[PDB]
Amino acid sequence: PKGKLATTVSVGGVKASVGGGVRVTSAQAGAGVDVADTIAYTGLVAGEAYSVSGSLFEVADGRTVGDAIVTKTEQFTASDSGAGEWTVEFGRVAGLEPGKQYVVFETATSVKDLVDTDGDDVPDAAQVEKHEDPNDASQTVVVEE
Ligand SMILES: [Ca+2]
Repeated sequence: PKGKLATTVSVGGVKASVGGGVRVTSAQAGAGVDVADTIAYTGLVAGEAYSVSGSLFEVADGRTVGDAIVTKTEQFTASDSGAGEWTVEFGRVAGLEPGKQYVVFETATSVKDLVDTDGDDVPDAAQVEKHEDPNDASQTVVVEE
């Protein structure tokens, strides 16, 4: 099993655009904003449960800065095809700062062992797929100054 995650962050129901992120006003940041993330997954094991942890990180100069602003973990089930979409809802996120940018990272970890890593034909490790791209605009929230 070898899969891929793609992510698209959403704020106030606005999806980050492929080349544009999603913008929030300084006042909205101060009030708190509802953040969600849609994970497009492929090559997961059909019908299997995955523990998905998402983090929102401050990003500057192409790196995450400090500990995540928020983290959320929940369980999802993979579609019958092993490909599909899951939506993580972070709730209202506070403390995003004017003029700063934030990025969503996601990691999916199968509840069951599904990967043979030593070659004895027995599954010994979870399938783990992750999307942790600090420069991915589709995962990026930008707060106006
Ligand atoms: Ca093995």
